[PDB]
Amino acid sequence: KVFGRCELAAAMKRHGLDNYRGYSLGNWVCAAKFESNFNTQATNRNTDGSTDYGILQINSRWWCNDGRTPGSRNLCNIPCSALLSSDITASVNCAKKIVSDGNGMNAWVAWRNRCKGTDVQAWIRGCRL
Ligand code: NA
Repeated sequence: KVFGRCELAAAMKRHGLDNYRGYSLGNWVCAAKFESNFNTQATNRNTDGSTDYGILQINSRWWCNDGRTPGSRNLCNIPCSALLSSDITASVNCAKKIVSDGNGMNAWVAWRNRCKGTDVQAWIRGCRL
């Protein structure tokens, strides 16, 4: 599913992301935009052989099982296919683990390069929240 901006904000808020580990809701929407274009089915293969999946481009080396990533962990205890669904639950609950890990939202490179330090409340402006 390709979300609308405010539709995703609302969904993110419903799953408890607004101010999760202190990151305002706009940070999460911004990260989603630039990681996936709001497209739950987004997949991208990396040079190391891991793949990143879903709206929040969660990585196979550490967080989900895809069967083709050697020596990898599955720290979210999910098949990576769970991360492509129109229901964002598994993506959100895995992302809560990731942001907890110690580097905060810096884990999402596109957050660090395109959202960190910017006016991220613009991402939620206009929405009925
Ligand atoms: Na894995």
